[PDB]
This record gives sequence, C-alpha cells and structure tokens, in this order.
Amino acid sequence: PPPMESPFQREFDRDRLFSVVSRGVPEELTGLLEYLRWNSKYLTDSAYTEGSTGKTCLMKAVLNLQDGVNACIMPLLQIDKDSGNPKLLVNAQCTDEFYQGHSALHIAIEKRSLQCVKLLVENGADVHLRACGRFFQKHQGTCFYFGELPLSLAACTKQWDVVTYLLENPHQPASLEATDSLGNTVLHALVMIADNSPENSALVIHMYDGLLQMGARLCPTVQLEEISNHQGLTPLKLAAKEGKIEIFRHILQREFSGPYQPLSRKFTEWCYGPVRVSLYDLSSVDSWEKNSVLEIIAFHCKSPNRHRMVVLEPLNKLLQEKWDRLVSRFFFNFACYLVYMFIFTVVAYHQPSLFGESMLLLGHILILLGGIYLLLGQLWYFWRRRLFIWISFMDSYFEILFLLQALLTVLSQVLRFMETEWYLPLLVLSLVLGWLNLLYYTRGFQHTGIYSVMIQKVILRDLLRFLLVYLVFLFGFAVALVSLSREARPAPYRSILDASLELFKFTIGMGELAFQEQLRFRGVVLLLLLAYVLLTYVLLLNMLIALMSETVNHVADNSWSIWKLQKAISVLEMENGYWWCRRKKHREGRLLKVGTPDERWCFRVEEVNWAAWEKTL
Amino acid sequence: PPPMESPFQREFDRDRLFSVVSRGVPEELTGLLEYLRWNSKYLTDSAYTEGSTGKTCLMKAVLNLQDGVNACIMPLLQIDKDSGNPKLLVNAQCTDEFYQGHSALHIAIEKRSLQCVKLLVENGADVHLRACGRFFQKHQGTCFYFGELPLSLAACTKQWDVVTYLLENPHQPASLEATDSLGNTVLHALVMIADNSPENSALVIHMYDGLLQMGARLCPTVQLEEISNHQGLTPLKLAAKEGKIEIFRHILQREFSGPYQPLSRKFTEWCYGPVRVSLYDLSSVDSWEKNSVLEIIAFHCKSPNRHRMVVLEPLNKLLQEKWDRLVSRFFFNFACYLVYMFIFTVVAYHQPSLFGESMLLLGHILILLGGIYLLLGQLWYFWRRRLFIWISFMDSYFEILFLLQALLTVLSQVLRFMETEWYLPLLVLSLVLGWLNLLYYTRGFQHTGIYSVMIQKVILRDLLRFLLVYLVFLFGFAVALVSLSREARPAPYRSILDASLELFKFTIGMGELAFQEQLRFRGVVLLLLLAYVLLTYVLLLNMLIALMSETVNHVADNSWSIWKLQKAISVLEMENGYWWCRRKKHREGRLLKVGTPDERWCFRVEEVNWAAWEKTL
Ligand SMILES: C=C(C)[C@@H]1CCC(C)=C[C@H]1c1c(O)cc(CCCCC)cc1O
Ligand SMILES: C=C(C)[C@@H]1CCC(C)=C[C@H]1c1c(O)cc(CCCCC)cc1O
Repeated sequence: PPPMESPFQREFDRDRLFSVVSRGVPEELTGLLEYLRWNSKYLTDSAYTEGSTGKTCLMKAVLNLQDGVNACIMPLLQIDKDSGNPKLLVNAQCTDEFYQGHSALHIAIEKRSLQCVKLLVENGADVHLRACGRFFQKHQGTCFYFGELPLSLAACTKQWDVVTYLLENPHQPASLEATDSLGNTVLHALVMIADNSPENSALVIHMYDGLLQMGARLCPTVQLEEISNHQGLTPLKLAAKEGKIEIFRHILQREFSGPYQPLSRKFTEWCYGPVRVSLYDLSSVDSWEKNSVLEIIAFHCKSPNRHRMVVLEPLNKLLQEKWDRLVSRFFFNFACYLVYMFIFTVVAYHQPSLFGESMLLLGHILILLGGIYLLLGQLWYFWRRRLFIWISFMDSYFEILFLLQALLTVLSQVLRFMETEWYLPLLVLSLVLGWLNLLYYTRGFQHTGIYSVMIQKVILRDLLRFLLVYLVFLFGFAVALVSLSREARPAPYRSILDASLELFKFTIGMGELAFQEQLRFRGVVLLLLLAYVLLTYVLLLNMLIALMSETVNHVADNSWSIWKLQKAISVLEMENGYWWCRRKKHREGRLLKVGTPDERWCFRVEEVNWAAWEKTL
Repeated sequence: PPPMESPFQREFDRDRLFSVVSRGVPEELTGLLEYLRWNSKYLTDSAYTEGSTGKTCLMKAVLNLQDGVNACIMPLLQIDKDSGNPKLLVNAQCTDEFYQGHSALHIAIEKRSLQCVKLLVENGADVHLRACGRFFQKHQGTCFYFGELPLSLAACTKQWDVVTYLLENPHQPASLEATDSLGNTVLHALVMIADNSPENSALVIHMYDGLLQMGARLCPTVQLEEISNHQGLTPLKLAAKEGKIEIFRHILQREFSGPYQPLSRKFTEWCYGPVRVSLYDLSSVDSWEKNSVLEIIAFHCKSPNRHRMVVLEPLNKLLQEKWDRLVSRFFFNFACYLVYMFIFTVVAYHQPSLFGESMLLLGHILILLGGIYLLLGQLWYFWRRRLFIWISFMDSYFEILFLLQALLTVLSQVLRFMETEWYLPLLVLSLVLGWLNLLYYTRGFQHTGIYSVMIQKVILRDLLRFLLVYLVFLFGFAVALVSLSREARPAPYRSILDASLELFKFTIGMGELAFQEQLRFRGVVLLLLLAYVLLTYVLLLNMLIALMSETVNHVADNSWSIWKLQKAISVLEMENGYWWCRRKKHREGRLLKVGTPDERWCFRVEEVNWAAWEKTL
C-alpha cells in the first residue's frame, strides 16, 4: 500500500505547492491563485493530487503540522473559496482502495490538534464523511477500524474536547446517532476498537460512559444503546458477539446516581448490612426475544473468553433459575435416552444369526423410530444454526456425534431391511457411539460435570500431531520389518498389517521381541526392533513431558466457567422445546416502573458479600 | 421474598402517609392525627401496614433517611403517644415468615445513624426484640444472621458508639448477657458472623475484645464467656464447632495487661532471653470434662480448617503430652491386633477341606472371640457418636472398616457353625480387610504416619468419576465385541464377562489384540479394539494429567497438621478406655491462684523462639 505521509519518499505545479505547503509559509503561496485562473483549473484536479490515491495539497497541509499548528490551512480555504469551483475541497476524499474516503478532517482529528479541526469546521467542512477504505476495515493486517466517521475517530483516540466540540459546535453538529457503511454507530465503534487489556478497557469504558451522558444531554428522546447495525446488533450484543468482555461487563451492570439515573441497568433495590439486592435490566439479555445476548454468547460468539461471560451477574442468576426450571426436563431427556440405549443394547446382544422373534422385531422397529427421531431432531438443530456451523462445532462436539449415531442406526436398519449382511458392523458402531454419547448428559450433575469438563485437558490437535509422528515411525519400521523378514535362512511380520500390529503392541505393553532364528537377518531385525522400542519410548516420554509442561503451569481453573457455559448452551437449546412441541418461553423478571413512563423488565438478584460490606464500612 | 424497601416498587390513607413519610416533611403530616380519632383507628392496624409483612409507616421512616437524618420520626412518636392505643409502635414487628420480628430499632441501627436510634430509645423503644425471621437465620441463601438482637446488630456491624450507647443509656440498658431464640448471646453471634478472611477476623477480634472489656466494666460478677446456648456451647466451643479458626485462635491465647488481666488465658510465667514460659487456661479445653473443645474439634466440627486447630498452642502441647502418656497403650492395642491377625492368617492358611484339628478349633474360637470383641467395641464407638454419624465417617474411615471386618468374621464363624460352604469367601474377605486395617495403626510412628496421610492425595470422588467414565467405555465396547464376535466366518469374546475381562486387561498391560481369522468381521473387531485402546489411552492420560495438575499447585503441606489431627482423634478415642474398662482421666494441668479468689486449672508451655526474641530486642 502507498504511504499516506512519508518524510523523504517521493510519491504552481504539484511538487512546488506540495513543498511550500509542507513547510507552510503563508506568504510564499502568493502567486498560486492567479495561476488557477488562467488555465481554469482547481485544487482538487487529478494533476494536483497524488493520482493513485487522490491525496490533495490540504491533506499534506494537515499531515505536516508544526507542533499541531499550521499557518497555511486557512490560506488554502481562501483559495478554494475564491477558486471558482462549485464543489469544495474539505469534503474531497481519496480514491485508492486502501484509503477510500479518508478526508482531511480525519487527519486534523488524528493529529490531536483542536486548532486545525476548529479552523476546518468553522470554515465549512463536513463531519459525516465516511472513511471506508481497506485500511479502515477490521480483521486485516495493518488496519485501523475506528468507525469510519470523524466523531468516532475523535472518540476512539481519547480526544475529549474534540468530541464535545464536534457535538457542540454552532456550524455543523455531528450526529451522535449516525452510522458508517457497515451500520455501526459510535458506541458500536467503541466496542469494535476495544481489547481485553485493562487500560484499554478503562479507556473504552470512560469514553462510553461520557458519550452516553452527552447523548442524554444532546439527544434525550432517542436512545443510543437501542440502535442496531446492518447485522442487527446493539452495542451490548456487539460486545457479546465479538468477545470483548470488560466493556460487556461494564454495560451489563451499570449504576449511575442522580440525573443520569435513567441510563443505568443495575438499580439497587435495597441493602441490609452485607446483603444487597439489585434490579438488573433484561433489555434483550434473556432468551425471550429472538436474538439476544444469551443466544449470541452461546451460539454466535467465537472467542476464548466466551465462557467467562456466563460467570458474571445477572447472567449467573438468570441461567441458574432457568436451569432450576428445566433440570426436570433435562433428566427426563436423559431417562428417555437411557431407555433408548437399553433397547439398543438388548436388541444388539440378543441378535440372531445371519414370541421372542416378534419381541425382537418390536425392539427393531422401536430402534428405527428412536433413530429417525434423533436424526430429525439433530437436523432441525443444525438447520436452526445454519448461519454458524463452525460455532455449533467448535465447542458442542456432541451434536455432531448424536447426528452421526442416529444416521448410522437409521442406515443400519435400512441395511437390515435390504437383506445385507453388512448391517451388523453399522449397528455395533451405532451402539458404541450411543454409549459414548451417554456421557453428554453428565453436565446436569455438579461434580461429575465439573470433572467431565476437567478431563479434557489434552488438546485434540496435540493428540493428532503426536499421531502423525507416531504413524510415520510405525509405518517406516513396518515396511522395514516386512522387507527384512521376507526371507528365511509361524513367520512373523509377513504383511505390513501384521507388522503394524506387532509394532503397535509395544505401546500397550504386550510387544514381543526375540532372537528369532527362523529369519536370516535375525540380528538386524532384533537391532531394528530395539531401535523402534528406544525411539518410541523417547517419543511417548517427550509427549508426556511436553504435554504436562503445557498443562501444569498454575493457569486459572476454567472448569466452573466452562461447566456453566455448557449448562447455558443446554438450557438455551432446551428452551425452544423439541422439534414438534415448540414451547413458549417465560418472560423472566417483573415489569417495574423505573424513573421516567419507562417501565423495564427487571430481574432482581439478592447477593451477599462480606468482603464488600466491610470495605464500605 | 418481598423486599423491605424498594425505591420504585409498589407494595391519611396508606399510600398518602407512606409517601409523605418517605419524603419526611414534619408539617405535611398535620391532618393525619384527627383522622385517627374519628374512626377509632391506630397506626399499627393491618390496613395501615403492608399486609403481608406488617411493615408499619415508621419502619418506612427509618428506612428512608435523608443522610441518616429524618425530621419526621419524633412526629410519629407524638402521634402514637397521643393516639389512644394501649400498645406502642416501636415495639411492633413484622409478621411475615421472612422478616419475622424485624422491628424498627433494627433498621435504625442498621442504617448506622446514632441520631435515630438515640431518638428511638430516648423515647421508649425496646432493646431486646428478637428479629427471628428466615432472613435472620444462618446457612440459607440471601440471609443475614446477626444474633437476632439490636445490641448484636450494633456489634456485628462495627458501630462502636451505638454499642456503648445501648449499654450505657439511662433509659433502657441492653442486657449484655441476653439471648436470641436460638440461645446465642452476643459473643456467640460474633462467632457465628465470623469468616476466615483476615480483615473480617480482625473486625470480629476487635469487637470481641472491646465487648469483653465492657462486660468487665458493666457486669463484673457474671462471666460472659461461660454462658451457653441451647446446644450447650460457650463461644470458644462455638468457634471450635463451626470452624472459625482465627477468632478461636484469638480466644485460646489471650493476654491482657493491667485491670483486664483477669480476663486473659495466656498468663506469662517467665521469660529468659529466647525462652518464654506461658500458663494457658484449660477452662473446658481438655478432655476431662464431658463436652469440651478437644472433643468438639475432633468429633463435632465439620470444616476443612479443622486440622489446623490442633496445630496451635496450648492444644499442641496438650495433645503431645497426652500422646506421650498413651503411646504405650496405642502400641499395646497394635500388638493385640497383630496377634489377632496372626491367628486369623494361620487359621485361614491351614484351613481343612470341605491334635492339629483341636488346635485349629482353638484358633477358630479365638477368632470368634476376637471378632465379637471388635464388633462390640465398634458398636459402642458408633453409639457414643450417635449424634454425628457423618463426622465419624468424613475423616475416620477406619472405624467403618473395623466394624465391617468384625461383622464379617462373626458372620463367617456362624456360617461355619451352620455347615454352609459359603463361609470361606467371608473368612477370606475378613482376612483381607484385617490386613488392610493393619494400616490404621501407622499413625503412631512419625515418619510413616506422615507418609500415610501424604499417600492420600487422589480424591475418592476423583477416582469414582473416572470409574464411571471408564465403566461406560468398557461396557459399550464389551457388548460391541460380543455382538460382533457372535458369528464365525477357543472363541474370544463369547460372553460379556469374558469380553469385559479381555478389555480390562489392556489397562494392566496384558491385553492381546490380533487379526483373528476365526471371526467373520475380523477387520471390524480389530479396528474396534484399536479404537478402544486409543480411547482408553487418552482417558487414562487425561486422568493422570488433570489429577497431577490438581495436586501439584504449590499448595501448603497439610500432612503434619492432618497427622496431628489423626493422633488427636486417636488419643481422644483412647482416653475413654475400652468398652469394659472405662478409665478415669487426668485433670491435665496444675491449679493456680491467679488474680481475683479465681483459681484456674492452668497448663504451662515452655517455648523458645529465636525469631520472636530478636524482634522484641
Ligand atoms: C529403554 C531404555 C534403554 C531407556 C528407558 C527409559 C528412557 C526414556 C530412556 C530409554 C533410552 C531410549 O529410549 C533411547 C536412548 C538413545 C536415543 C535413541 C535416539 C538417538 C537411550 C535411552 O536410555
Ligand atoms: C497409541 C497411540 C497411537 C498414542 C499413544 C500415546 C498418546 C496418549 C496418544 C495415543 C493416541 C490416542 O490414544 C488417540 C488418538 C486419536 C484420538 C481418538 C479420539 C478421537 C491419537 C493418538 O496419538
């Protein structure tokens, strides 16, 4: 990409004007103006910009600032005012793919100079110009997405007085409910620029609260937190989706006092010594609405801090009371699945060769009904999550296996109907997958669920890479053993499968090595087996030590948070009912008149904290 | 539960009075008083309270305070004084199950306002009213147990001047030796509200010492630390029972100087450079009394800090000299049990088929006598601990096994008397349990006892959850292997027991997998065995890594403290003698005249500390 400003890199005439404005002498510009009258030219023509981007001369003026001061910018406004052009200069943007839309007010705000932005919009510059280049889009290397607006650029770079001036100027008041070409307003942009660093979280929380208060002062009828982008997300939902937790935590529990009391969510109902009763707001933070923060946290967000967002209140108490409401249906589902797997096990064990036969036919048609029921249920589940199939796959890996087992038992039943003798491996693989999928329902109990999310420390990629190295080793020594044991002076290592088995048996502790005098090269085969044993012993040892050093590092125990996330995913998948009885969901919380006719569907938590009471003591 | 105060939630007329007292304007109340004369009503009637709880208007007055000040509370006292009622208002309580007994003095003290509580009890309010609701009982969610008294509420919320005023007012002096409806006095309540946080421990120690000194000043004849609740526990015993260690540690070793010298327990006998000789008090801190702190720490408390309470003095030296007195009886018991197990082993090994026979009959009747002796001893032990059978089971898990082995050998002897050929598995299981219970007596030696309490890192629940997952795996693949090996083209995996064995043998390193050409689906059975081996290898690896990461975290070594707790449990179970020779216990310590005619059964420790002497240097 071309650089915007470059102190020694080459990109009136063009170079003469660019050098005299890079210095910025206001009298040495004299002699330019009449030169524009003879040729009927303007300052925004393609011969007077950098023809690739379109970076005009005033953009170089606001780029090169003498300590934030430039004496030549208002000369350029006088020249463009009396240059005969219908169109302006300050509204003119670049045209390259990389800096598409990047005006000069963006540079005047970026350089943190109140004087130049004041002298720009006091002399008729636009404040809504969208800098929409690829440099200004997120999730790309060398990028800066600030929200594609001058007010969002002033907000995302901490410049307080430029925000208050841009909202409180008599020339052009910037729309606090404006948008970019992505749909994002300025609070969306503060959410997008946030990280999980503590100081950046403090900066974005500071600018968010201050901008929300100025929205109360300036535009009190509209509500800024209820505006959605082109994906239909409020800034709370955008903070839940893109994984920024600390601004999400700050928005979720927010208490203000006095005139800014209406734009709080954590109203305090009462207190009594150490007990404190708060009334949180469930404005789109519950599963009653279609697209809300619970469904976005569970099924839409792709981030590793996603399991920490169900820890914090009111989401803890909301998910806890939803789970207390639905734990009877969870264990009813588990009992139905246990009955189905008992039918599967008794049908498979008592299977005939290739009254009792009638009862087994009853069992077989019950298996086909249960299989087509689970198959339609899992297909409906994957159709509901059709937008994000990689977010139904990254964590909840049992919804793949329930589908796979149901598909395999339906296919095995139609292979039994179609006479084929290859149905019994499919029915057995279905039975194995069903008894394995029985361990999905261990979430509902506290301690075994905590252990079942604790028993997955060893990373699946960390296993597959070891399987790659071990299969290289086993295959190399397998072809080696068969091609050395091809000749003689039963026969071991006769085929590559039998030698692969006899080399794999060293890993399970059943491997036999001997000085087999049937072979001709018995010393070389014994030395090669010894080399295989030593190499795979070093291999398994290095895997054990490196995996233990990756795990045992005093890292924070996640198992309570991931267990609460798994129960949250389960209760949100369960609240829609089945695929035939689509039930109606409780509007959780009581509707309370709070402040001003603003009635909110509030949900009270009643929490005690002896440490917090004794420090407010 | 209904909220007590709620700033925007709806629960003269009732609403008019409630709003005008929530503001609190004293002149705008005028016009209420005559309205009570015409209808012959009062202020405490059910139409003038919240009819569910009974929250009167003055409770709303003391709830809504203008910075701890309310100008309307004494107007309400004038109205109730001249309202013609026989009964009062300030004594009137709520009547809901949740806030049962919660008067208005409790709110006046809770809001930390000396003015409102002064204007209450200077105008005739009770100070002994028991707030006994379910909100005010402990061990429940959203609860605050402060002791169900106004003085206990002032003490448990750090308010120093309200305590000194409530004890030192000329209107109604609060009884420092009062009680709730549970038996607890105020020092009991300070024990109940304590935690193991350091700052809360400092707060409860500060209020405890100050309240004890004011008990010396106000009520010097009675002793506040000798008052027991309805379970019969002093506050030292309540601190030992409910597990609060730091207030227990502070009460146990307490030194004061000067006029508060009589209410100390750690009197200093002498010092000589680094050696320091102290005279601790054994007022109910020894096993001579029936119910004391040693028997409560060992056999009554249910807490994980229970093993740290035998570390600290004088309990360390007391248990050490008791163990030096009783270690000969401990190893006499161990030698008797070793003789009994040698008789059991020689009788079992030389058992006949289904002089020497007479000697074996002598051995059999010796086994029956030893078995009925151990059975009666363990039944007497479980009858003595009949109140807390879960505290004879949570730590001391050998008293279950001694009972089980004695019961099994008595049952095996009566099955040999009753001719039955099923006696020999019971006698063998008794012999196994007896040789296993021989490892109980390893407590008496220092280093092997420290190792035997060190060799129990792996949690029993952490094993049982792995056993659940592994049994799911083994059962699924067992029915899979038998139903695939049902057909052919000896026979392996013929039954589910034999396949369960041949799959369990992979875990001990003896499992055989081969390309068994007797079977028809030999490739599917080999692939299924390979899948079982890989899955259980990942399973055992995840158990090992997760269990090692749970254990190896630089946690503090408990093994000395739990070894001292095990020796304490042993010496307290041994000091009662056997179930036939119930011996008399030494009153440990010397009776010394200390201060004023207050003779205490003191026990001196003689401890050196080079670090403590050099900082007092
Ligand atoms: C079974 C042996 C002899 C031990 C057993 C335990 C451990 C992990 C070390 C084994 C061992 C190797 O497994 C391999 C070598 C030589 C490395 C070969 C690669 C150049 C030495 C070596 O002591
Ligand atoms: C014996 C093998 C091949 C190694 C030996 C040591 C370690 C713990 C890893 C084993 C192993 C699995 O035990 C399982 C897989 C695949 C996971 C199956 C579940 C999808 C790969 C994988 O390298």
